[PDB]
Amino acid sequence: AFKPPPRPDFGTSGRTIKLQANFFEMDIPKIDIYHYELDIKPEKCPRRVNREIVEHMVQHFKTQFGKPVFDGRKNLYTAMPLPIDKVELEVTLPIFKVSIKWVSCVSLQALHDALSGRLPSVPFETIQALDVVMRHLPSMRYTPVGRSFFTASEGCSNPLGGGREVWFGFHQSVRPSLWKMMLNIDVSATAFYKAQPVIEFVCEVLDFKSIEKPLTDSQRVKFTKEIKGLKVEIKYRVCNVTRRPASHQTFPLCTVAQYFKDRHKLVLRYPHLPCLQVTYLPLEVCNIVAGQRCIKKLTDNQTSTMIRATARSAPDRQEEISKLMRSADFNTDPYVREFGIMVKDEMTDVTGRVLQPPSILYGGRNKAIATPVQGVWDMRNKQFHTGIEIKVWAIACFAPQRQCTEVHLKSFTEQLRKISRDAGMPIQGQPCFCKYAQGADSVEPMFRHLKNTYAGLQLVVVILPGKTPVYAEVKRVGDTVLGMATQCVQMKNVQRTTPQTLSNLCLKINVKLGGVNNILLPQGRPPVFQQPVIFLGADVTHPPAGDGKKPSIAAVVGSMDAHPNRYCATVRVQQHRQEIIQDLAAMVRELLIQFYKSTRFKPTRIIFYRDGVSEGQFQQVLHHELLAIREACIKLEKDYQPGITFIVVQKRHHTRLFCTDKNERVGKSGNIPAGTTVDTKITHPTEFDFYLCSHAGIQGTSRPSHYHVLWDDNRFSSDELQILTYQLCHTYVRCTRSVSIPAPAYYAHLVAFRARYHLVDKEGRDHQALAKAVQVHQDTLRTMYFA
RNA sequence: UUCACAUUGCCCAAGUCU
RNA sequence: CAAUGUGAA
Ligand SMILES: N[C@@H](Cc1c[nH]c2ccccc12)C(=O)O
Ligand SMILES: N[C@@H](Cc1c[nH]c2ccccc12)C(=O)O
Ligand SMILES: N[C@@H](Cc1c[nH]c2ccccc12)C(=O)O
Ligand SMILES: [Mg+2]
Ligand SMILES: [Mg+2]
Ligand SMILES: [Mg+2]
Repeated sequence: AFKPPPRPDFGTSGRTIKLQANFFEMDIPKIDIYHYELDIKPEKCPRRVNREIVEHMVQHFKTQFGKPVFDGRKNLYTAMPLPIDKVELEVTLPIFKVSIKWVSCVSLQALHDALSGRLPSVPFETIQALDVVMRHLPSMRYTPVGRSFFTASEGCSNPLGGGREVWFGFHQSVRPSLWKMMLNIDVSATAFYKAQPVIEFVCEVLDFKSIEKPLTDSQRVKFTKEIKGLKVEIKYRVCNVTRRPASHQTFPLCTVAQYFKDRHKLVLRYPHLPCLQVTYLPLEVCNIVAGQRCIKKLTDNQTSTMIRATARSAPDRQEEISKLMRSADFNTDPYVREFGIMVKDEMTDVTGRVLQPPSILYGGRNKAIATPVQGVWDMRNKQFHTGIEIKVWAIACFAPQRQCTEVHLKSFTEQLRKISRDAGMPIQGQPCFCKYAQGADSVEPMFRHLKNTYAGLQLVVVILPGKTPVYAEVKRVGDTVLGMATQCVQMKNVQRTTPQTLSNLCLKINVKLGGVNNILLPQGRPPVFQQPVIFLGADVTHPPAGDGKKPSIAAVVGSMDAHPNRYCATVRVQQHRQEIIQDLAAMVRELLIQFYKSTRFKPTRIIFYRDGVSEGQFQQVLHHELLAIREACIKLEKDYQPGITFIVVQKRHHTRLFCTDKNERVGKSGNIPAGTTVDTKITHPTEFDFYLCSHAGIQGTSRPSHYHVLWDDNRFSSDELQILTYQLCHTYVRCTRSVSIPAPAYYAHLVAFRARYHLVDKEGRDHQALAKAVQVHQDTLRTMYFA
């Protein structure tokens, strides 16, 4: 329950495809490098201040440092050793003591062996050392954000308004591979505050043209909410905006305007404006400090502008990474060549395989088979594998009568019954109930009435005028209070129906009512399906940036048949920003019990797809969650020990894959085709991992999902696990498309997001309250309410 | 709240000194 | 899932 298994073999399925990856080969010298520890007092100074201190120090004590790199905290590295036995030094800032002592030697050669087959595991300390080398210069030249670097783009202004603009940048990371050390580079963009005078900032915030008396309370509060917490220089952080203008704002030995008239001989041009409190500064003498990322949520218009800047087709992104690398010229970096490192300026060539899609089996009389082409099929001339007969249903229209008329509802109804009959999900008649209502208050009594009145009620269709709190209320009552199936539809999709939208709607409705839309062609499935097997999907979703006390939400779903198609869900609230699923053992236990009730089999194998865990968390997560899965098995039955396969799925990494031949580019966005698999060259030197781009990239540059096997009792071959994973991407019921992650992992997301809706404005006694809020009704417990 | 893909928001990372 | 885009039988 600890060390990840070795790669068993390499995959062989699928035709080959030439690819380019945004990985750049590194040539590392075979020398010892030297690690030193650095203590600085005081030790709360920002990482950038620490970097500053060291670099002025290094160029000070040259002849006592005969080009060291620094990680901004405690670690310093040199290519050739120092004369230095601990030493304590003295430096001066634009009054620091720096402790510099030798701790160890880092051999890059040892890393060379780990990249070879000689060493089983890559020595992390070597990788970190290389990362610090590659990060030293851009950490002082640019503005660091995570593993990325941002700067104002020379020659261009990309304003967002409101005092904000777009900074362009890039992600940078160092990683081992089957081939060589690789520099992973991707381009990015993010919102920064303009380094403008506060006066101009005021005008952009308050939508002023020039500069238009003292400020309205509404003007003062808006400007206060925009600048509070930001840094300004004439270096201060703004904590408040005064209520009084500089004319009258007073401080004990006496106004602000008079102090500046007297001491600095400065007569304020706009004394009618309030002061920033940081002790008060007039707006006129203050600039917004450059390089402050905008943490706050962007406006709708700012988002739109941002999208129209970070939106690039695959070839466009490919070209921009390449142009960045050729302009970056990593090989002229003084610290890089100091350590004898050479970075290749061209993308690494990789050979991928394009896996064949499974056939999708439908039902009805014809029992049609659909063949995915480039990640997409459709349901024309096809019926559900198991279609639901809808006898008793109701409509609740919360949209206004004037806009969503009885004629609209009638026309929507007839169109839906037509599409649903074609799909093999016959809606046998008119609804038994159809009424208008308004506001969240009407939801609960209306649904109780429906439940008490109409025996065998199967569904409530709910018409919503658009974004409204009524939706959350409908799901609260439907999912957790009364246990009733609901399907919501936006008014505009009732007013104007299309075959495609109605058809997609029927996919969800059939599923919600217990139907089977389609199944993988049974004979086309990998050998693992010969024995009872349960597929688990797990995810944790964390609160937005800046949030302080909202819980994280853990969701786990499990397959309930052999197709696999039907899933049951479990969900939990847990500690703020904790990734480890705390109550997993209980969740899996529930799923195993439900599996046995549905199939009358005990799983001989458990396949666990775990979404969103980064490399630095692998061992911690695996340790708790693998043991949790075992615990669930143990407490169920004596010596019940099914084989566990633990797979981490990452969609949000920085690996991009491009077609080498423009002949292979698919569609407008020019992405790699669905099914493209990579398990050589750029993947892990010893462990079992692969990229699988399972979906059609219709938009921008596709994110190829990465799969990392942390544990495998079942000893999968590369081929079977890759094919299995790909096939599970075709089992997602909400669309006739191969999706970007396997359906169980995707369902886990939907469950987590539904719980978040159950918690809107509700997030010991605290925990029990929130836990109760996400607990679904007994009747809902065994349904796909999350669809 | 028809749906997928894409950008960001999510663990690690990053960030915090008159 | 929220904001914003591009798309679909
Ligand atoms: N029903 C199958 C058993 C089976 C195979 N694979 C499964 C996966 C899940 C559940 C059951 C199964 C049989 O007896 O032939
Ligand atoms: N404990 C289950 C039955 C069961 C025993 N061993 C199992 C292994 C897997 C799934 C279910 C089981 C019950 O209460 O009915
Ligand atoms: N099969 C493993 C142990 C194991 C796998 N799955 C389990 C589930 C529960 C308990 C133990 C296990 C072994 O060789 O020992
Ligand atoms: Mg997650
Ligand atoms: Mg942390
Ligand atoms: Mg959206």
